[PDB]
Amino acid sequence: HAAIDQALADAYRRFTDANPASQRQFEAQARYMPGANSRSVLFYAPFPLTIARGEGAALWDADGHRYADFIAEYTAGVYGHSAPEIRDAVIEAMQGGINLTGHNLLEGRLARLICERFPQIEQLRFTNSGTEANLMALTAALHFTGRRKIVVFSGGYHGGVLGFGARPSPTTVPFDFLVLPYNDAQTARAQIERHGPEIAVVLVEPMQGASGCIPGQPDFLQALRESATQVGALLVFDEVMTSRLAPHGLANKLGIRSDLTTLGKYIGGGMSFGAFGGRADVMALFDPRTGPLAHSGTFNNNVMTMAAGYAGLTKLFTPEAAGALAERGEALRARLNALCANEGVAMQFTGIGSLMNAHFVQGDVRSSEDLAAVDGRLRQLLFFHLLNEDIYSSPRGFVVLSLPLTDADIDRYVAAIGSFIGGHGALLPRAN
Amino acid sequence: AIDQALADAYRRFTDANPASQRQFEAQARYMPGANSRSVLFYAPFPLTIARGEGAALWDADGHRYADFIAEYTAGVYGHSAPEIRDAVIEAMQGGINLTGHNLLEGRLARLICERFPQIEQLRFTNSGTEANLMALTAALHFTGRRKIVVFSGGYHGGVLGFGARPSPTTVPFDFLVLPYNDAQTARAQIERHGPEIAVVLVEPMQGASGCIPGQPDFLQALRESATQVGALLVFDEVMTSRLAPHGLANKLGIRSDLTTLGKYIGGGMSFGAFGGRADVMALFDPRTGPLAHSGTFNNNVMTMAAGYAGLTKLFTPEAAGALAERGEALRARLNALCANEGVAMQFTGIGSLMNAHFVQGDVRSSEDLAAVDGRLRQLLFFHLLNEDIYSSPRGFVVLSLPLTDADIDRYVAAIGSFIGGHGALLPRAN
Ligand SMILES: Cc1ncc(COP(=O)(O)O)c(CNOCC(=O)O)c1O
Ligand SMILES: Cc1ncc(COP(=O)(O)O)c(CNOCC(=O)O)c1O
Repeated sequence: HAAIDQALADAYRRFTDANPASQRQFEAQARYMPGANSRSVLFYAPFPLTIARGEGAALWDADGHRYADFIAEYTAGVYGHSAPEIRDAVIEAMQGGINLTGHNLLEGRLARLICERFPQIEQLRFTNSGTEANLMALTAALHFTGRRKIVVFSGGYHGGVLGFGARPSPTTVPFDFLVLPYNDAQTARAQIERHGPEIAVVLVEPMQGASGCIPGQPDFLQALRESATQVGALLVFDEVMTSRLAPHGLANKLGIRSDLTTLGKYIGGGMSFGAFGGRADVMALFDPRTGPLAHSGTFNNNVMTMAAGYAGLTKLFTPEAAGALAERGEALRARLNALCANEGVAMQFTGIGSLMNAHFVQGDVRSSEDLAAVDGRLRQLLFFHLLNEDIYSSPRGFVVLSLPLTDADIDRYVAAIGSFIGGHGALLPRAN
Repeated sequence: AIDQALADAYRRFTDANPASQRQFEAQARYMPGANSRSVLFYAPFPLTIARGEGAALWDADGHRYADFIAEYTAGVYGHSAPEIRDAVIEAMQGGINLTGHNLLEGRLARLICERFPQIEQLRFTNSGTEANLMALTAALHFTGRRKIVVFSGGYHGGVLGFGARPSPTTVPFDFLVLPYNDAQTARAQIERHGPEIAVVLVEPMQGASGCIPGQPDFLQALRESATQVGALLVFDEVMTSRLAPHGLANKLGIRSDLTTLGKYIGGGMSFGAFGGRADVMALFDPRTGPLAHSGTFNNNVMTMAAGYAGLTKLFTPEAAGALAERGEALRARLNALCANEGVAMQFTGIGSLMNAHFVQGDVRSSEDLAAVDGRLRQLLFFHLLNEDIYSSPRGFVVLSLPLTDADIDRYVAAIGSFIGGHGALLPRAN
């Protein structure tokens, strides 16, 4: 314990001494934004690195350190940092004029493409973020059903004002939430049945992202579909992260159909983006000719997003590319798990396809409860260790593949995990 | 008579725009009513906009219009400003989706804090809606209270709209909805529910309800009562921040605890911000504060670059003031014209923002407009299209930097022709 404290203090010091420009920048920025910060996930102690430049799957900090990027804008940056297909589409759109203040020539074609790639989406609308998409989805479900109660799950993350521990987070909007255990099929069935008439919607990630890439089990997710249908509630799949996991998203891979689906991240080509869609009869609430619900938002249909999204999905992150990237991720996750098992350490990587997360526990991880006892200092040691090995990762150990990452890049990550185990044998919890 | 005039307008508009009609029918398949943003829809179908340059727009059928709506105040720079485009290209060449603190966000944060000194610290969001949601969340946690005072006709974003009651799309916070520009009801209700009230949220001029200025005595009553009671005052200046060199609140000399921003501040890119008192913003300091606020595109280099470029090179404080003066002169001409012709018609608002209304007398709240014949607005809208003017269905008129004095003359002229050709349909003054 005292040895871990000491290794961490050493990590902080080396990180500090090697990054004076990032420190200077942090001090200066702290005057105008709380903790110099506009986005909580980007902050880490002692201070976060300022990123100066990006190209392909490479990033450079303010002090000129070059890293292989293994976080890729928290799944939004699947195209890498400098894709010409994206840039040229944005440029052409700007030359056509921006802020066009009307229905445009670009939105319809992106909407079509999305509905075709995700056939469970009969109609959709665009929002400016995943947080907005989920808000609008929940708003629609409450009005469509005439009910107020929303079922969500422990560890669930659905945006800036829609996060949950065992209870709603301090920033979570005061909808009537019923928070149930993730991957507990029996409790879900019972609680949904018991409160049937009150439940407007069951909102769930098919794999939880923020909580640590925790796959939703077949039985649990089928139970949610059956229970919701039973009591007359809408099932909403949050596929903001999860849609990239297979050629047509994770829900379709699993064979489960939700009433509504929310999207975000990469679908806007790396531009600000969200969307909510599903059954045409639910979406009809927003049909301005006949529906009772209004949904405005200044930048909903902006030409930059509309252009960059269509370019990205058609030229780069195609359904086939999504399958192929998922294959690489599975291969990677298997190598990492075999390594951890072989070295006898209480360490694993959980996830699906091109998304995984480091965890310092032995055994099956089925919910965030299984990670409650974990020593958070261990994640930090790994993060700083990866920086030393020219790898830019997430503080939470969230590993995210992007298209430009080479097989050699992947090898470097595996080697870095290996050197981490071998350097910290005295410090890491044992498997048994 | 009005029914027939409206049917004729629909016919004329339909026949002149078949490509827009065809685009609409095809788009209706994948988006409800072909639509992703409600304000953009109007009957019988909305124009598809194909191109923009300066303060000009082209529809799918090739018509060129002078632009008098300008992305609902967001498009203050026009549709093709080189300073914005060059700044965005520059940022893209340095790489996008940078996944961390970057070199551009601090410049823009400092700029906002300096130009709007009521903002000591801020955080960026992806829209005005998020900014308002985050500010409300901050206020509730800071005060430890639940009740939120808002005003009828108030619009604060997609899930924060109010008539006399919250709109069906509004998040179920504990809202107390009060009449706009009613100082006596505001004072009595705020004191009655004092210890429960975390926050008073108000636009210093209501936008969506029809450019209705908040009266000084009313807005001061809000500041006074909020302070008296221990509630935070939040000014929603998403629209209103453009109205003076340092925003409307500063023009009026009133200081809110928090301010929300949006629209043009991100240079034409997706943008929102909330900020104010450093001690309230401390709740979000990741080092010591209990509140978390992520959001993947919050600090994106595109927005950071365009925002800084627009605010330093184009829509400077001086430019904001000059545009407001041109707006004041336009509104005065329009009101003189309407009074001249004896019609029950007027333009309300401040500076570069105004709104057509078919009533006589003082417009103080949405109640004053409840009984207006909506067909007159449509008639005006279609008439302006005929005169190659692109405005909003609701009669919202928005100035932008590239609009020439000759463009503005055309707008006045077109209202003149509107009055003179529809004199038999318009309500009379007195
Ligand atoms: C005072 C005020 N606050 C907040 C807002 C919300 O800002 P945003 O649309 O960026 O969420 C708006 C306007 N939002 O406009 C809708 C549209 O033009 O489609 C607003 O007027
Ligand atoms: C399942 C899910 N839904 C919704 C969201 C929220 O989407 P958005 O951040 O676009 O509001 C997220 C992730 N948002 O990440 C925060 C950040 O990277 O700063 C998400 O994982």
